[PDB]
Amino acid sequence: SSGARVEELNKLIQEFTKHDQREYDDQRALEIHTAKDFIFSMLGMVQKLDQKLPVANEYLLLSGGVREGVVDLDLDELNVYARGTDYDMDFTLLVPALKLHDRNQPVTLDMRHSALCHSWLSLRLFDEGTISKWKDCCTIVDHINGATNYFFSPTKVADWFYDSISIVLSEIQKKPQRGMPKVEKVEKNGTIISIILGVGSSRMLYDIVPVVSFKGWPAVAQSWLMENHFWDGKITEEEVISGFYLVPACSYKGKKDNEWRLSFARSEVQLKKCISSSLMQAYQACKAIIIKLLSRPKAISPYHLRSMMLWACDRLPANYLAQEDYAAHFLLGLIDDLQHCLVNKMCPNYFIPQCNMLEHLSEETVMLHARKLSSVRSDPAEHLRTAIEHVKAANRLTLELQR
Repeated sequence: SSGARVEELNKLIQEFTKHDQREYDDQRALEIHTAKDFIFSMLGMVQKLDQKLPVANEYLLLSGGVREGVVDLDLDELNVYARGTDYDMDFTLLVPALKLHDRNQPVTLDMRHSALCHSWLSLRLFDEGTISKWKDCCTIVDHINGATNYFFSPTKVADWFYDSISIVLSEIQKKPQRGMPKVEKVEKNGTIISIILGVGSSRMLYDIVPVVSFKGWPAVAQSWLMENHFWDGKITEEEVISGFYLVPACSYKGKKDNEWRLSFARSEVQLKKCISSSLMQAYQACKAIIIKLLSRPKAISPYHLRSMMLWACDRLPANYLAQEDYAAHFLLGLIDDLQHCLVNKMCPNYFIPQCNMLEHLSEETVMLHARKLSSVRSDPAEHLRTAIEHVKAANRLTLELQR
């Protein structure tokens, strides 16, 4: 009976959730806060070194690392960090290097050489102090006629952001080490700076990302404001559409030195309050299954799976999403969606639906993942049973170091 197959997945999804959820005691909670406090003070000292970072800055801390697909970043060409082996808890931190207003969108966002969901950032119309403050981090474009333009470069900013962190941390290393978190690793992986801190028994991974902060909602995502979504009535619209980000990632066509990617990372944090726990549990189970065998050569990012999980919140009324016994049906629905998107090489962005997030995949690689997915679809409980063992093994690796 197919009802017996549903109960088996419901049991495995519930068992997977038991070992996947992070529960910290009072000791681990202080170890995490001490590491976060050191990161925040480090960024404060980075602002004191070069007066480039804003004096009044607002960071965005997320519970997962970049390689876990928490933000729309290009996960390819990123070295792999294993939980329990290299870190015990992972985090990503968006550090705004610039703060702009809603009125500054049509005059600073240059999207004439960029695909959808991407843009250049023109600093031409800023005051002379800001232009001179970021002149070394911009792509200067001189013209025979017309004003010289300054495009905020994601590459130059990342190198400066990494050098500033390296300088601040190197000075702290000279002074005696008492009460300071032992820095396990400092690496510049593309436009991402990864720091592993050792505070007590646990190790913390922080993927710090240099970001451009914007106030208001993107003009290219205007249509997303014109339909009633699932969060309508459960959370206030002001908390969702109050701002967006520019993440240092380019499209497969754009210029790596000039192009940013629009990120709705803080809109999704507010939307997580409305997503049902059952659909969320199936998402975490589906993520632990596919990202293993669907990562090479061109990985399908967990953010691609997060978008489909978000798409499933609107196309689907709250009734079927509410009942907890339908967790197996949610996991299979995400697998069927991950099949349809691969077959047509089409995965629309949840906030900018006309943006295809799979246009960078070749026809060969997307067919290979579709054949690998058919083996997962035919036996979803077995791939989930293996994913539970990978989480239990990582939970004992972290515990062995804490013990």
